[PDB]
Amino acid sequence: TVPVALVTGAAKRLGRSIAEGLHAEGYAVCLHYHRSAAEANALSATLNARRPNSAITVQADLSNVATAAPVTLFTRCAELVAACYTHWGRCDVLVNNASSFYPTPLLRREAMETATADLFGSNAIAPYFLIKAFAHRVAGTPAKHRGTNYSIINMVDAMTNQPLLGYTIYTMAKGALEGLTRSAALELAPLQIRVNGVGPGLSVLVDDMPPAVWEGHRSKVPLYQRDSSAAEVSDVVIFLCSSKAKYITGTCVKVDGGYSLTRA
Amino acid sequence: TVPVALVTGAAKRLGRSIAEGLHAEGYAVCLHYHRSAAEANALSATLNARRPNSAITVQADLSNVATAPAPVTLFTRCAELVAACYTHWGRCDVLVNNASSFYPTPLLREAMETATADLFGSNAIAPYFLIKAFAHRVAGTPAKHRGTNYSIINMVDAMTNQPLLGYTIYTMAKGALEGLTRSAALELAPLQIRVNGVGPGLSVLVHRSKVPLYQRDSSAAEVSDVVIFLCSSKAKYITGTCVKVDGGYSLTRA
Amino acid sequence: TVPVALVTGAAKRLGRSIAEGLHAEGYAVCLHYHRSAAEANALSATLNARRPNSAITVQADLSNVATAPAPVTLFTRCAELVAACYTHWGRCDVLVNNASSFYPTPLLRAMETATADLFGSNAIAPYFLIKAFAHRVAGTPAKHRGTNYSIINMVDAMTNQPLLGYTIYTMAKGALEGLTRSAALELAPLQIRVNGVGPGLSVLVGHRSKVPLYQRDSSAAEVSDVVIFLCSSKAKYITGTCVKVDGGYSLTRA
Amino acid sequence: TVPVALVTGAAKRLGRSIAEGLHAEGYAVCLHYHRSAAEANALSATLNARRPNSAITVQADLSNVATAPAPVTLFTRCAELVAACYTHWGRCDVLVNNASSFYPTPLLRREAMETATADLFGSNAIAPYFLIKAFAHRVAGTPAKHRGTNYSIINMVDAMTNQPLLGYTIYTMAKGALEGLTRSAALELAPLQIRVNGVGPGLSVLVDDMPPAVWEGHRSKVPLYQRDSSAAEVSDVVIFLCSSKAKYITGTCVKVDGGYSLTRA
Ligand SMILES: NC(=O)C1=CN([C@@H]2O[C@H](COP(=O)(O)OP(=O)(O)OC[C@H]3O[C@@H](n4cnc5c(N)ncnc54)[C@H](OP(=O)(O)O)[C@@H]3O)[C@@H](O)[C@H]2O)C=CC1
Ligand SMILES: NC(=O)C1=CN([C@@H]2O[C@H](COP(=O)(O)OP(=O)(O)OC[C@H]3O[C@@H](n4cnc5c(N)ncnc54)[C@H](OP(=O)(O)O)[C@@H]3O)[C@@H](O)[C@H]2O)C=CC1
Ligand SMILES: NC(=O)C1=CN([C@@H]2O[C@H](COP(=O)(O)OP(=O)(O)OC[C@H]3O[C@@H](n4cnc5c(N)ncnc54)[C@H](OP(=O)(O)O)[C@@H]3O)[C@@H](O)[C@H]2O)C=CC1
Ligand SMILES: NC(=O)C1=CN([C@@H]2O[C@H](COP(=O)(O)OP(=O)(O)OC[C@H]3O[C@@H](n4cnc5c(N)ncnc54)[C@H](OP(=O)(O)O)[C@@H]3O)[C@@H](O)[C@H]2O)C=CC1
Ligand SMILES: O=C1C[C@H](c2cccc(O)c2)Oc2ccc(O)cc21
Ligand SMILES: O=C1C[C@H](c2cccc(O)c2)Oc2ccc(O)cc21
Repeated sequence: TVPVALVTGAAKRLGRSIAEGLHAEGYAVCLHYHRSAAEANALSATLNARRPNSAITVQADLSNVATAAPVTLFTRCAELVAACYTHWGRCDVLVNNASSFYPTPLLRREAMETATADLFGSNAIAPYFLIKAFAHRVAGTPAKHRGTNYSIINMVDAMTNQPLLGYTIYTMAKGALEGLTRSAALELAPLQIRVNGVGPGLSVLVDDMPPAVWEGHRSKVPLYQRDSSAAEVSDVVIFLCSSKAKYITGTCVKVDGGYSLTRA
Repeated sequence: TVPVALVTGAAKRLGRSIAEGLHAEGYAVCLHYHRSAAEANALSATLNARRPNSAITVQADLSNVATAPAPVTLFTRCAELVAACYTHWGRCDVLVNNASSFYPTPLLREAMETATADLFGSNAIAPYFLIKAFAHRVAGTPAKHRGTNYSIINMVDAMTNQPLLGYTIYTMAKGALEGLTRSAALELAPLQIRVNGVGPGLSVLVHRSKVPLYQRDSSAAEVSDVVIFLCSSKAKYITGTCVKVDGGYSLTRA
Repeated sequence: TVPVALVTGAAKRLGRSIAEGLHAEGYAVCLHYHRSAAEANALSATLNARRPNSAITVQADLSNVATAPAPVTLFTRCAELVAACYTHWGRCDVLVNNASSFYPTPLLRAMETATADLFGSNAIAPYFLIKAFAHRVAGTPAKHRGTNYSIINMVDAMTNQPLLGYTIYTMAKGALEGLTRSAALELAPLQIRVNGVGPGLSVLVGHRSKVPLYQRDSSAAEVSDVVIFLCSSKAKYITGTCVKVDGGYSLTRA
Repeated sequence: TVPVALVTGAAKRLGRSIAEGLHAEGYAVCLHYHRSAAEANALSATLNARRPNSAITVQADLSNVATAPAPVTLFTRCAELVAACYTHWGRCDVLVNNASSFYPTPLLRREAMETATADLFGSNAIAPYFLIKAFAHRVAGTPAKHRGTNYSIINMVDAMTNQPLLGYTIYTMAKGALEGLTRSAALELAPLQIRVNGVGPGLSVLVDDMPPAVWEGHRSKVPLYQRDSSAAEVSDVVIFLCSSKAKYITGTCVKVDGGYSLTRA
């Protein structure tokens, strides 16, 4: 009876805020996490206190590596979607929010091979496997039992067309996610599964450098001269998931305060 | 108090849907029309019946020509539209450049100078002047009296990168409008005036089967709700961007 | 047999360099100018001293206004520019829309002049010129047509990251981008290719140090070689595309 | 001073045409191949007979998998391709990322699924990344006074992936990463004067393994000429972007598609 959202990397920051925004609209939310077990369970607790049985947590490394028979990434992704159907009997919304982000400079061991798998798995390959698994489930549901508003959001990046110096794999991974948005929107249109991108510029900018540098980097955003709040992104995601957005598919909405209109 | 929306080409179809959407959020709406006085006045009557003094109508040709009363330029008519809002309600918070002529200007086989003025005016030049007048008024308001949510929406087209055969001047003017959205967003950022695009693909046709999502054109609400969302405070960090509302039509190839 | 190129704003800088490059490939070149009569003529003389009957000059204001004889409209002026190629050499194979005014049209604190000047030269004159060029080609019987028709529109690599205060200009280049796409689709049956070239910083008169490649603006040749390549028979499958020549400048962000 | 070009998937079609067009301009060419040994060796023989010792061949699976010797990583096989150029001719001026696998990965109906991902993503995106890395390291490790004057990297992307081909998601995704690679490497390698550009074909030398009406149906949709392109119609563009006349063009994509991307259903 109640719609279901699967949110990857739901524990903190934009993931938490998306999970909360959907929750506030009456979704039950499956809270995916990798490292951040404590933050995910705290968030689950808060949502379940607000509305009983409105949240669960599931752990998964979305790197394109086999784990713990070794278990593939595809399996782990299928298992994420399956947790939604096991617990609540449905999965209506998928938000591919989880994402690794760190330098892979082109100009100078097993940190190389783990980087590619981590940055590609989380940003691109796992989203592919998630969308596929989400779609198989919809396909397998008799039409009379289908949800009436299936929506998938990929968090891409407003700024990867002006690439961040030294972040090539990340930039390529987000490039791939963009492709996913356009290819899945096309192929899944027959099943009325909408697929769209949301692309933050500077959002909840990590405070881990001198204040002058942090204030320097925010002040470049033309609108407000700051990085966004998490809700300023997440509200956009909740709007794209809503029935008022039911004719939107295959598009990317930039949420960047005009940062992409800038030049050096 | 009550925020105000100026919606051009408000009388019918998407413009009417946008004016209705905005009015449902609590906006007073100034309903611009050109030829559709009957339809624009009936819409005003409906909205004023729902909420007293919540709509007005104003007439202007948005073509890039002079009109008689010294002849009146496009720029002056555009300033007078924005002014009409200020005169009547003391504010103009939202501007929706919706009015648009759309007809063939083929490259292959006099009043081709009519097309230029008409297609280029409504779609690109009048929006530029409207944005300019809009911004002047905000800049002219002492900061402590300014609203908190200035929003300009340009109605562009999802399909203009895959041009409609024979619609060159229309296609060009949409390309001009997209440039207006980016340049205005950047220059108006310091006054907190957001500027975004909404591109319909196929909407309320008066080829439907080619749209990946649903194999139909959209309702007017399917577009105008997106407009309303972009104007709301939840969309306050969005500027300079363009939202396609095309059911995936731009993903297709012949 | 000798093909003909018409180059707008051919007197100096990129226009000159494109005209030279075309000429170097053996084109007869029609050198359009507005105010630079001395430089156009001096260029013509050099190219005529190299090969007789290989260069002419034609004056035209490309602003979207009427001029002195009924008055002469921009359409007539554009058609006559193309007629000059046919009158003198019996053909027009290549059109380069290079002429371009460029100056501030600020949104925040003569408006008619900016509008006519920046839109005409950048967008409407290219439209009329493309239309005249194409009409000629269509009116030539098939057996007598050239085998390599090329239109190049000079656009701007940086207009997605707009220059602050230059709205009408940025809109006009966006209109020209749309002209590239719409004309390439419509003119493909007559095998008229239409492409853009987007210079970034070129032959400046301190943004230069920000260009990732070489930390300088380009030379004129650095751009015009691209234009020559796109007109060559090696580029015969390219149409409706835009080539940035900007040393990676459009890759940057504040 | 004979400049050198590495061309991945050089044995046939567009790769071979690119390897020829570079050879014709005076390049020594290292012709990479995977399963097409015989075609590659044939083309090498042809170009060596025009100009002795101006072609070699190297074999590598560019799939993102470890191979038969410790196992050998994709990263290593990629470094080894750029190495072959230095070992044999002392330089590598031009890299063309052309190798590409292309087949469907439908979202709608499983050692097939693993192998597709590693192959499609390896060939179209991750191999180019490592090739670029290796090519740049060499340039960085060459003392400035000995560096060539015209380094150029071309990635063969696709004019049409913004209008995706139904059922080819991993391919489309890989091409999207490859576009990212162009933009990112152009910016980062700009200080070494290493230009990085994309060339995006539309319908080029279209394989005829459907009924004639299907082939002719496809081709007829191309606005310019109502045909697919020759290999040369793409490779000439590659050659131009590598030439010294293109020395200010970096981080850009050139579509070679006869207007196909302008169309709508
Ligand atoms: N903040 C910003 O300005 C920008 C954000 N974005 C994008 O928006 C989205 C949300 O942004 P933000 O909240 O800042 O993202 P974060 O960087 O905070 O990452 C969110 C989560 O992704 C999860 N994650 C990372 N790697 C893996 C992995 N290998 N497997 C599983 N989970 C993983 C982490 O989970 P856990 O903590 O449980 O380990 C982390 O909490 C991301 O996709 C990001 O790329 C894009 C541009 C700018
Ligand atoms: N519907 C669709 O499928 C699509 C729509 N769009 C865009 O969406 C917007 C709204 O679409 P739609 O509702 O179909 O538009 P319409 O074609 O119905 O036009 C809306 C109004 O614009 C006004 N108008 C036209 N020319 C002039 C002029 N010279 N001066 C002043 N007003 C003028 C007319 O007002 P009046 O009746 O008062 O004279 C008209 O009712 C437009 O900007 C359009 O470009 C884009 C792509 C597809
Ligand atoms: N150089 C650069 O950095 C950049 C250039 N570009 C584009 O590249 C092209 C060439 O650049 P560049 O050589 O610098 O151009 P210029 O600014 O030097 O101008 C070129 C010529 O345009 C002609 N022109 C201007 N206005 C009119 C008018 N109303 N009617 C007729 N002709 C007119 C002038 O002719 P006359 O002198 O005879 O009066 C002028 O010499 C242009 O389209 C430009 O917008 C784009 C981005 C950057
Ligand atoms: N032709 C067209 O219409 C289009 C082409 N393109 C792009 O242009 C480029 C060239 O096109 P085209 O000539 O048709 O290419 P092909 O599809 O013929 O493939 C090119 C070569 O790539 C090699 N290859 C494939 N998978 C691998 C792998 N895992 N490892 C190593 N090598 C591999 C093959 O080498 P071998 O034979 O040695 O095994 C093959 O000969 C490609 O990158 C393609 O994606 C893009 C859009 C349309
Ligand atoms: O009525 C339409 C549909 C029309 C349309 C019709 C058919 C195909 C297509 O891409 C677009 O687009 C319009 C553009 C501007 C406008 O003011 C009205 C319309
Ligand atoms: O001379 C220039 C440089 C100039 C310029 C200067 C500085 C930044 C930038 O993006 C562009 O751009 C032009 C645009 C049109 C034109 O006719 C000439 C120029």
